[PDB]
Amino acid sequence: VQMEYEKDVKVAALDGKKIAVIGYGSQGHAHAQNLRDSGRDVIIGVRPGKSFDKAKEDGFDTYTVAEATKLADVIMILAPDEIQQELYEAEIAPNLEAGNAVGFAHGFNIHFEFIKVPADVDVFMCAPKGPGHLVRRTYEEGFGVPALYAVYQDATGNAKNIAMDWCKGVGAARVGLLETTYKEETEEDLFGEQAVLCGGLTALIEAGFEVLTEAGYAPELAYFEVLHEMKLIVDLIYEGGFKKMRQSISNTAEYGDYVSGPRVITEQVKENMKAVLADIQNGKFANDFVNDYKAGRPKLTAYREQAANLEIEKVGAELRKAM
Amino acid sequence: VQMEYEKDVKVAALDGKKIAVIGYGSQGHAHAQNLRDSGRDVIIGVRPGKSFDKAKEDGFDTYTVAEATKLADVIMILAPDEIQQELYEAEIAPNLEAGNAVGFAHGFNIHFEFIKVPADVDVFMCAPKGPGHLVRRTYEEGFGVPALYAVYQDATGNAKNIAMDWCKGVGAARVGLLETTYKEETEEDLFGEQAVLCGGLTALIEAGFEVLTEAGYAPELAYFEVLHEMKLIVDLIYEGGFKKMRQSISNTAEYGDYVSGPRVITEQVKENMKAVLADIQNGKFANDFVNDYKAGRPKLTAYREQAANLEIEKVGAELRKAMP
Ligand SMILES: NC(=O)c1ccc[n+]([C@@H]2O[C@H](COP(=O)([O-])OP(=O)(O)OC[C@H]3O[C@@H](n4cnc5c(N)ncnc54)[C@H](OP(=O)(O)O)[C@@H]3O)[C@@H](O)[C@H]2O)c1
Ligand SMILES: [Mg+2]
Ligand SMILES: [Mg+2]
Repeated sequence: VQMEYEKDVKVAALDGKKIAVIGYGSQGHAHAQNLRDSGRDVIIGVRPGKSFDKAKEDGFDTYTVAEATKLADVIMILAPDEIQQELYEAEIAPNLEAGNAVGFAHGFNIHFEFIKVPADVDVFMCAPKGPGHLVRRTYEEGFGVPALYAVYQDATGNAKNIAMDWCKGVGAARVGLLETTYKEETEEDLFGEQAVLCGGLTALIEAGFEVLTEAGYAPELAYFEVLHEMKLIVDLIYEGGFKKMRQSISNTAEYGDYVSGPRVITEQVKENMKAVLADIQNGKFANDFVNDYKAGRPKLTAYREQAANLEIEKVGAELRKAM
Repeated sequence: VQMEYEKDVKVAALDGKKIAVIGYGSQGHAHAQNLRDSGRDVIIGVRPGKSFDKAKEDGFDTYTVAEATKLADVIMILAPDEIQQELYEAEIAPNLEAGNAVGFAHGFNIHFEFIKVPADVDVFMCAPKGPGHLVRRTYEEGFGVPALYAVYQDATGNAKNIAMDWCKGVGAARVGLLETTYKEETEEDLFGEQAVLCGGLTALIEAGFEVLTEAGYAPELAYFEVLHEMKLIVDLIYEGGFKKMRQSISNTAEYGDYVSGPRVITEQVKENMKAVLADIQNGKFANDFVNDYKAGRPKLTAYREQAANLEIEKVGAELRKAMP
């Protein structure tokens, strides 16, 4: 795959389209605001009222989801993944017309087929590689967040151009687009956040914190050693890969990196990651997530309360206040 | 342990002291410049070369290491771990006097006793938690970088005040100080970078990249999902802990974090980390590093050439090129 930019957006397919953004949270506010600034005709569809109000104070024509959908040619669904199916069936599906296009910023519901959009309606995706605040902030600074785009079903023959023009309208084409599929986006995105970015990383940090504090080292000092000082390291990797990071740290640190990294992340850990990937591919994780929501979020409830009680989180809150 | 600030620096112990900074790399430069703008009296000692004349052109009275040490009451050694011992024995040790204070910004050589300073000389530490350019820049902007301080041996009774006043001089007390010991600073610093920050992290990213690419997913896309996107995640944790990060990500991502993190980092991984800590505490890692260095860095050489061949590094350099 080769990276694409504004010059690669052959057709301004959002030209003459009424656009409805559904929802107004992390991604919702960012997409709507960026597209508006880009000159697109954008309305908001959302439930009352604390996303509804902010959207109307931000100057948007704000309707119910059903009304916004009925008015629109292009409908981008930016409600939480767990509620998209019920919301789609009740409020969106009845108000679609042939030739419409439905968009997502993550392929979960379409790929796992919790949602099935009619055959005469396009389904596309623009998936920015950052939360909404960054998607918005970078845009405002004349910049952007790179994005993936994909098409799940192309009824009109215009679906790919709609996806790429959406990317352009939100600023992503300023810095780089990569084409993918709904399957690849969904599976790689779930895997990355689970095994490495969020799950893997927080568990790694917490394990390191436990080993130090259980060994008798001060938690305040341990906080810096496994969390606070991570930002400088990851900024280096972001800028110049492992190469730049390892050039920048001391030879003692670099040698420790090479020797101890493989002691910690072993072949068995890689097999653990393969099991995580398997449950993404086979629909188990997806069903577990949706089933937790349907049951009243009991697992998410226990996890959130557990995470609130972590010593590293208590200590870190105190230290970040003291700085 | 409670964080300390400028109000907790009880004695201006560097008052009237002749301060020599050994080394004029980013670290040496930062400490020296900061102390000068804070109103202290600093000279630089370093071998002849680029740094020597940059120091001379920076306005510092610049000498060799031997002569800077001779003139100074307080000698801060800011050179790489691997050259400190040779440099100390040859140039510094024969020029120390009773009542002097020797400083370090990391405890490796003093803790593992590759260097033994005479018992009528103080040994202290100020260890800012950032690289030289950041220590300088933050100070120039009017704040600083937080720091640990410690004392290994106190002959004069002034060693702790010297350490804390040094911290104050380089701007660290503006933002926060934590007292530690040479042993704990050294062991925690080695452990953190080995098990979590550098070793664990790069190995985690690489394993994830391998799992995706071996399963047939595109490497360019995998680069974003295990490496590029980590920066904003860690930025969030830096600013607001796991809590802020998990608020920003989708509920889908957050649930995946809670469920899958423990499947990847298991009890056995924690035991692996305990083994890493053990080799730090028992001197085995320290000896292995020094022995590799004395032997011409053969392990370091093989490791570096292997790292240069990683697919994620080749794909990544190309993508970062494509994203100015
Ligand atoms: N969050 C990220 O960083 C991120 C990154 C990449 C991709 N994505 C994807 O983008 C999509 C949305 O993510 P998100 O973080 O923006 O979710 P979010 O933070 O939970 O935002 C949900 C928004 O939709 C509103 N809402 C709740 N129920 C609604 C309903 N029936 N009808 C209309 N609006 C409703 C919410 O208003 P209330 O507050 O009043 O409930 C809120 O404003 C997901 O598919 C996600 O995978 C997210
Ligand atoms: Mg992800
Ligand atoms: Mg995601």
